[PDB]
Amino acid sequence: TIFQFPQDFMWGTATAAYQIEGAYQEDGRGLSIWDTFAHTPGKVFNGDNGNVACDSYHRYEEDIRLMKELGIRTYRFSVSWPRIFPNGDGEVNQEGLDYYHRVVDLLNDNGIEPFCTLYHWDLPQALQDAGGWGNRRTIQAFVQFAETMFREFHGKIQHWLTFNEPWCIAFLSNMLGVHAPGLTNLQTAIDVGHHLLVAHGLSVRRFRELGTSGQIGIAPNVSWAVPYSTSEEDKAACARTISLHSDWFLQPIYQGSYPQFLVDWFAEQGATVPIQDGDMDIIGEPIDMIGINYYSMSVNRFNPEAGFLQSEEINMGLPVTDIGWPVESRGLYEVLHYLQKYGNIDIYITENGACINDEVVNGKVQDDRRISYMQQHLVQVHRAIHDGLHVKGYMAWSLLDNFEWAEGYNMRFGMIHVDFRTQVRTPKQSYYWYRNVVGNNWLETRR
Amino acid sequence: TIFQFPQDFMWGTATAAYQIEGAYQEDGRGLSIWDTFAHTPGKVFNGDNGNVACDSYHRYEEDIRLMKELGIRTYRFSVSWPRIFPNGDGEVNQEGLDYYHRVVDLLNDNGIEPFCTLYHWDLPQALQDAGGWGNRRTIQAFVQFAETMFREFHGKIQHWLTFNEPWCIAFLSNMLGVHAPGLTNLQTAIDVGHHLLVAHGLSVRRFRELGTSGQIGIAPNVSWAVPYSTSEEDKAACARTISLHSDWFLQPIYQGSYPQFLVDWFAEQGATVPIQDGDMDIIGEPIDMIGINYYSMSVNRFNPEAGFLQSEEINMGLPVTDIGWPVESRGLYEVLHYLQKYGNIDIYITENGACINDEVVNGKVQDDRRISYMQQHLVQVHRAIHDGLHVKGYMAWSLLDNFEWAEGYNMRFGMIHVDFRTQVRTPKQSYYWYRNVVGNNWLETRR
Amino acid sequence: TIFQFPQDFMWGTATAAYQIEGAYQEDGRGLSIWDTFAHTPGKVFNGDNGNVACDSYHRYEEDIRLMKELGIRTYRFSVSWPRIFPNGDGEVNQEGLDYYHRVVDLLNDNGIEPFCTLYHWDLPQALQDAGGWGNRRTIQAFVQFAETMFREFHGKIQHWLTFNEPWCIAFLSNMLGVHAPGLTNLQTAIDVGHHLLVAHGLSVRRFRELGTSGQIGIAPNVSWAVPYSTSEEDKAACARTISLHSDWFLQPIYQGSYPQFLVDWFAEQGATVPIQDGDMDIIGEPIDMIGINYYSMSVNRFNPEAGFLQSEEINMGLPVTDIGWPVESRGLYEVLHYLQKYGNIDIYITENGACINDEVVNGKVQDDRRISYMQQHLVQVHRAIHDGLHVKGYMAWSLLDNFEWAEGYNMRFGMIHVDFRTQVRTPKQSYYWYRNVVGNNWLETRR
Amino acid sequence: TIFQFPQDFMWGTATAAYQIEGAYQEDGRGLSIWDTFAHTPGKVFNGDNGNVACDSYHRYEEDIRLMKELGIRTYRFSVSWPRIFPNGDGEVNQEGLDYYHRVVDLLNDNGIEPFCTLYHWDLPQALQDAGGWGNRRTIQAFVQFAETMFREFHGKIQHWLTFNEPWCIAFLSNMLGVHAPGLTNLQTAIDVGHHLLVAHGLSVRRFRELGTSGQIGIAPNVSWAVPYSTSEEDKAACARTISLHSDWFLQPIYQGSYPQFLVDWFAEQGATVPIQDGDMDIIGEPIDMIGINYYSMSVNRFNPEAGFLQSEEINMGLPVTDIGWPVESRGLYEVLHYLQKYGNIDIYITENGACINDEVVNGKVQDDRRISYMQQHLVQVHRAIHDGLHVKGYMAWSLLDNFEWAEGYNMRFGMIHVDFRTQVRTPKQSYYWYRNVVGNNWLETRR
Ligand SMILES: O=[N+]([O-])c1ccc(O[C@@H]2O[C@H](CO)[C@@H](O)[C@H](O)[C@H]2F)c([N+](=O)[O-])c1
Ligand SMILES: O=[N+]([O-])c1ccc(O[C@@H]2O[C@H](CO)[C@@H](O)[C@H](O)[C@H]2F)c([N+](=O)[O-])c1
Ligand SMILES: O=[N+]([O-])c1ccc(O[C@@H]2O[C@H](CO)[C@@H](O)[C@H](O)[C@H]2F)c([N+](=O)[O-])c1
Ligand SMILES: O=[N+]([O-])c1ccc(O[C@@H]2O[C@H](CO)[C@@H](O)[C@H](O)[C@H]2F)c([N+](=O)[O-])c1
Ligand SMILES: *[C@H]1O[C@H](CO)[C@@H](O)[C@H](O)[C@H]1F
Ligand SMILES: *[C@H]1O[C@H](CO)[C@@H](O)[C@H](O)[C@H]1F
Ligand SMILES: *[C@H]1O[C@H](CO)[C@@H](O)[C@H](O)[C@H]1F
Ligand SMILES: *[C@H]1O[C@H](CO)[C@@H](O)[C@H](O)[C@H]1F
Repeated sequence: TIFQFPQDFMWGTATAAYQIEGAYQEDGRGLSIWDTFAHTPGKVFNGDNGNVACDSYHRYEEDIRLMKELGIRTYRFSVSWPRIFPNGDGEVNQEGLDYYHRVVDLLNDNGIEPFCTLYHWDLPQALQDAGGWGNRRTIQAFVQFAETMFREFHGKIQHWLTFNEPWCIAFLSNMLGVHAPGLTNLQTAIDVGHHLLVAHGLSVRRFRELGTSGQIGIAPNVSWAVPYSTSEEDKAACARTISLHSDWFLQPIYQGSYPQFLVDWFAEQGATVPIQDGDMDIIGEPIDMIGINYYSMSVNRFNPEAGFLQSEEINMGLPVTDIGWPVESRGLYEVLHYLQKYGNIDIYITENGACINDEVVNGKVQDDRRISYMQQHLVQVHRAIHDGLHVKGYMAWSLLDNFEWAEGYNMRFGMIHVDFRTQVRTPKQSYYWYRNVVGNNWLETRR
Repeated sequence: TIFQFPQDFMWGTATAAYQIEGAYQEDGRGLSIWDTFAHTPGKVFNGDNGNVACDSYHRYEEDIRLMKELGIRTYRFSVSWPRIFPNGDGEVNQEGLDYYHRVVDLLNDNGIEPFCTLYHWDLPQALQDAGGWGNRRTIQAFVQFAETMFREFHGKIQHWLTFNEPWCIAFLSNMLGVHAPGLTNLQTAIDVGHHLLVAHGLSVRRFRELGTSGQIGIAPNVSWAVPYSTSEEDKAACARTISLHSDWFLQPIYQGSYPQFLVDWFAEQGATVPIQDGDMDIIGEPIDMIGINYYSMSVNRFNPEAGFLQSEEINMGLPVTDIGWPVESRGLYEVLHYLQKYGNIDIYITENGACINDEVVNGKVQDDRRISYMQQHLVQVHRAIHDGLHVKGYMAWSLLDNFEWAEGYNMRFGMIHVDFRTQVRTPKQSYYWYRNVVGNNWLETRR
Repeated sequence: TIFQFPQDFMWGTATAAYQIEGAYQEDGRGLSIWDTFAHTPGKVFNGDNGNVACDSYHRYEEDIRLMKELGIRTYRFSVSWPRIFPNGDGEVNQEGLDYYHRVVDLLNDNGIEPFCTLYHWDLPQALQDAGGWGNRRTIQAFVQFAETMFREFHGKIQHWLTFNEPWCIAFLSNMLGVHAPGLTNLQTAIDVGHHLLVAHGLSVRRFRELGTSGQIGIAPNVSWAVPYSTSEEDKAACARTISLHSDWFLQPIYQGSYPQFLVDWFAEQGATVPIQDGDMDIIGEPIDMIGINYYSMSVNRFNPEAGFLQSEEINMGLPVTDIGWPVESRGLYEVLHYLQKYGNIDIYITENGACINDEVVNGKVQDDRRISYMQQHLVQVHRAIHDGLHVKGYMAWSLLDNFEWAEGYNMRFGMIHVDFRTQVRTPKQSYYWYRNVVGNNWLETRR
Repeated sequence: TIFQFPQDFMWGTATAAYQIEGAYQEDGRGLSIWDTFAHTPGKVFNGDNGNVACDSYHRYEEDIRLMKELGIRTYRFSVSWPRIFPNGDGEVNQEGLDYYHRVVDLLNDNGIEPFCTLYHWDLPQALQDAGGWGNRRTIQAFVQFAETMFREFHGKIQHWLTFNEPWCIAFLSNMLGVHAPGLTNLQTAIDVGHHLLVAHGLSVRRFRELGTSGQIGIAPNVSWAVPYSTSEEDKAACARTISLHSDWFLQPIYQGSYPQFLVDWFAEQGATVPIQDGDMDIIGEPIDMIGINYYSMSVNRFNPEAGFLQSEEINMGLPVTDIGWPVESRGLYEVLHYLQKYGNIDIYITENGACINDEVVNGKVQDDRRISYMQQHLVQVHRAIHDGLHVKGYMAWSLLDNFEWAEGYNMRFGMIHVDFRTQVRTPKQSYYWYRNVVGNNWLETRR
């Protein structure tokens, strides 16, 4: 079947600062909560860390030349907060800003639109020492960081994202303790979540006041769960799983309130959102679009012992990627329609890809399973567009294999293989497949 | 996850006469429309035919010993009509009956409940020469065939199925011309479909009048399609695809009428159901259960040029089995719930399996993909049962690799590999996996 | 180096009833706590169970012919209690006794001395329903079981073992809940341990009173731990680890009391040994020898959170077998000397071997790692003998690959490979290596 | 398990001049006893010699860049005596000194602390012609060589070692005749041993008098043997084996006398230490630390025919490296504690590694066995430190595969593979494993 995409559909790739840059102590860069987390025994597989990574701090010219020959139109990357404000102290580090100027100018020189993610989990450790995100003072610090970026890169960046995956920053990091700072306290996670939102709203307001060019939004990772049974409890368990990922952040932004159920659910566990007068009005600041990050879908059932959401995921026996996630692309189509509850808003698939660990053999990386995964999901994207939904673009998660957080370098997601012993780049077969798709602007599934 | 099945869940395997028996001219067996079809150049891949097949006419003792060590509780097989009535002439062939007596006695001797399919596509050619199924006289002939079986095997067979997949017998065979007798005429397909139903109702009535022991039903192959778009036309295209497979045969049986839409749809193409007074009352004869045959699910859209149903199947990019069918087990769960429109009737999964062509290597057949397929579908079965649906059993399509109709022996579906050069049987890894599942009565999915 | 063994050193192999026999419902056999445990979802890997196993209930003639060509002088096997007393009810099952008569007569016919283990974990479920081992009534039942065996096989069996690994029966099964009946209660484990001892003493007394021919003892699995540091706490942690395995059962038998430390240790956790007047005198019944079961050694340190013994095992980085146990043969030499605290008693290495999962390739099983493991341990045995210690024999754990309890059939320990799909036996290379060693009565290590 | 090392633990790598340098006749270098020994038929496997070797005389910049990216903090190398004093004649060769200036400056430029071994077996042949080490005149010559180095590299080298493995220089070379000069005379070996000690003491005294910066010590290869039996004779055999390697050199240095037993032992064979007035006082010169070289451990027994020490090593069947040495890391922990008899002195593991001959395949050297070996020994190092012992650093024996003395290039010990046909360097997998360990400063053992 032939799937033809819109004339101005935006094709791209994505990365994150700490996962590819390296040079963690270079040019005055301060430490982030992830440097600390990764340097702690038992937090990251094999003791891997973001020192060096893909050394993209030095090899960005090569990476850009590679994405250029891919035919891509945009590149999503994030800004290392501690490279700009080593202590989130207000004392700017020009060397840090200069790095992004080099990357951005080279991007614009190659006709590639920068898609800037301001916050991709690397909160300066100095700020964490005072409570990081748990402390409202951090809100003011982010706004200064954001404003600095808006003033410095005005006209050079037309697409901005305040936060990448609030659910991970708040709950995965402060409730489940899997990501930095690795805490396990419901109240703290809720505090972090609320403060991210306020910080987001204020940043958007400054963006507007400053007259910065471009559009600005936020990029939540979206979840999707379907009930194992037709029971009301299973249905409720799925509602919680889905809502905590998107609705808990999007309802405040689009409708001015936290999902009541869940608020009640958390109250039962003794937790309450630290809402202060004016907060909700701030969070309700209008945004131009949102980024959606999708990887998988699940079948859940109510289970009193299954985590703080009492929602158990059933292993349905579907094949999984090398990181253990089942592939079921329909979830992307289902959640895109679900999200229409906020209106037919502009949506970019900022994140989508698969962990496939195939290595270089005979000079190539035969990652057929990655091609298969991307094909299936791009079909759902076309399907959504065909339903009249405003899905504006797609960004393959990761141009390069990189530091996959707590998994270390063991889990590869790139379309370009990186041998971390030499830093040599080897485009995978998925890279050439993707180059053809973006170049033609249409896709074909064949037996 | 652990999936525990009901105490009396019935585990089994299935085959069909023409696909495994062989000895096509032995002991007075007459020719069937499939012998004719297969002996015709261009009808079956490579010119393969049912002569010999798995030679189960002679090797049934071995097959039964193999299903016995599998721990199975029932065996679904079909009766070769032309072995009983070489010409559907009324002149019984005792040698034919004796074969099934040997098979059935051996089954009962091994504590394996026979699950008898009366009609599995092998209509005697003599009857086809007069119009086969298109001629109402064939209705009377089937009833005699059926009655003969009820009288001869009373008490030895407690589970009976009149027809296996009416949609294939009628439409696939008489409209699409893919299966014997290979015709391409809408009206003839509709005539065949209607006559099968009348023949089914009369057989059930005789079953009741004779006081034959056991339960009796019919086994349609069920289809499931989901709309590509949210459009009303795509929705209608899916309704036609789904209904023609099940509803067109089940609504008459359970509710006394053909689905009105479709009737109108066919009328537009100039075709009408040849309904005679009393027909619908006959077809409405009460049945004890139904067999459901499921293999795949599809995503469709309306397309004026896509066949007589104008329903186009979209290639979503999902991986497929070796015969080309996508695996998406949710379809089984969806259609089981769909079927509740007829009430919470007793349902047996009479057919489910996958074409996986792995051969014997190092003494074994590592058919992991078949195990994966079966695991996924058994989960949906447990899921349906958990929803309170009366799914009573499951029969893995084919104990043995066999004659896969128009595909010939090229497409293997067995849990037991058969080398057609020697007739040697080699249990596949799926066989040992299945033996463990049925033996334990529960299933476990693991990463 | 050449290691020459004593003229009358006894070479053998070992198995256990539930792990090899199969025919779990045949000839009136009752259910054991292990049938129940294995038939419970989540208790044994893959849902494996002892139904069938190595089908040694039917294939013992072949197994014996194979051990015969091995040149072995004894065969250690266990008696299925529920085959003799289906309900531990007192109602003897002659068919059960007849099975062991066939095995024993064939052994004696082949010049192979039976080495009978009375209790190898298969307590009749009927007895467990009343408290099994936790109920003193079980003590009386075992004595009847034991007495029945002494009377029935007098003169045919000259070597008897009451219990195999009391530590597993009590603590692993009732405190850690890893083995049947899978309980997690300190007090219950201590009760079981004490009752096994009383049952052991009474059985030995009856053995003496009846004048049964042969020698009788008990076979504990011995542990060995060395301190990570020179600290007194690490030293204490190792003392607990070592003593609970052997001393907690041997001190009562040889010296008339439970190790005081440990008694105090358990008292701190609120547990006390249910000692009744006369118990200790009973347990102190004189025995002829003991069987020692050894597999591995460990380096431990004190850790308040490391189990009920607060003894943490350090992963020193040594290579491990396929079941995960490090190989360090010196432990056998160290514990044999440690055990001299009870005098220079007759000791048989009733258990020693390694989990090596090599399969049949090119008609053979190249299990070099098993040969390496056995060579290393036989050297320590020679070493102990050379020190004047009375180590009388050695029995390779398992003639055959079998049901490895909670690991199922996944973990192979045999010197003879068993394909569970066919029950075909294939002697591994270790088998031929062992045949040469036992035949020559000496061993040689070479570079 | 996680093993975290001290904040200032010193990680490094080690090599030796004659084993890596090459350019044996370049820039006025004189011949050493090893050039002579290697150029003699039958002395070194395949007639291999140190001409060329790793050509590190020319390729040191590359080697240093490679150790730099390893994250190492020190580099142990030795000085070719004949490059400095071609004839040990007193006539300095500035070109020789300039080479080490280039190496040392590059090391300091890269933040790598030089760890200088003055004597690593390459005695100038001119000196051997007069008796080499057997002639006291050689003592004066070494002191001049040493002094020259102290004066020339003052402030550039803060870590010095006078002699590397006195046992090899004396006994292996002059009694067993395995290493240059290849003599077999007990008295001569004892003379060499004593003269090395005097030369060592005088060098240390000059070091002190000159005010040279840094610390100075000696690096003996330590042996460890455990008795096969509990007999007093086996115990004595092990004492001799252990003491001749370390105590015979360390007791004189730390306590002012040769181990009395052994002195008596050698007297029985007619040999006496040529001690002159003042010698012992000289040898007793205080040192700052010692280097310990460890590779293996053994189990020995007394045997009148087993060499001049009548100590036979038993082949216990443990797996060995490719050069034939068993791996048993506990020996390192045992000897470190044994050495405390001299007080809790500063100890550096100057040598530790394994001969693993894996070659380059698919662009890499999968030397997993080397990683396994290093992991096991680093654990014992952490273990010793945890016991309060002052183990200050660890140096992996050999950055590069090199000339392994009498074994030639056949036995590879490097973490970096060197193809001697091209001199191409290929970092082995152990290199990347080590880079991660040193970088993190902690180690983790995993199943
Ligand atoms: O420059 N300033 O003086 C300044 C002060 C507070 C600012 O912001 C304020 O910060 C507080 C924490 O310190 C939060 O509690 C308030 O919600 C936030 F509006 C900002 N800003 O966000 O642009 C700027
Ligand atoms: O034995 N008989 O005389 C006899 C006759 C017609 C019989 O059946 C009749 O057959 C006709 C075709 O010949 C159909 O049109 C009728 O619908 C059917 F009732 C049956 N029967 O089905 O049991 C038996
Ligand atoms: O045959 N009998 O009447 C009989 C009774 C109690 C017997 O044994 C007794 O059993 C009690 C539990 O019922 C335990 O509490 C006693 O410790 C035990 F001596 C025995 N015996 O062990 O030989 C035999
Ligand atoms: O420069 N010198 O005249 C000189 C002389 C003898 C020296 O050293 C002397 O050498 C003798 C052999 O020739 C040895 O027997 C003595 O033990 C040693 F002290 C030294 N020195 O070691 O520094 C220097
Ligand atoms: C989107 O998910 C991927 C996969 O876990 C992460 O690597 C990114 O950081 C996240 F934003
Ligand atoms: C069920 O479907 C299978 C696969 O096409 C066929 O072989 C059977 O005959 C049918 F009843
Ligand atoms: C000795 O240990 C082995 C290995 O776990 C078990 O299979 C035996 O039953 C036990 F007695
Ligand atoms: C330490 O031992 C290694 C291995 O034999 C040698 O290559 C070194 O020269 C020695 F110092």
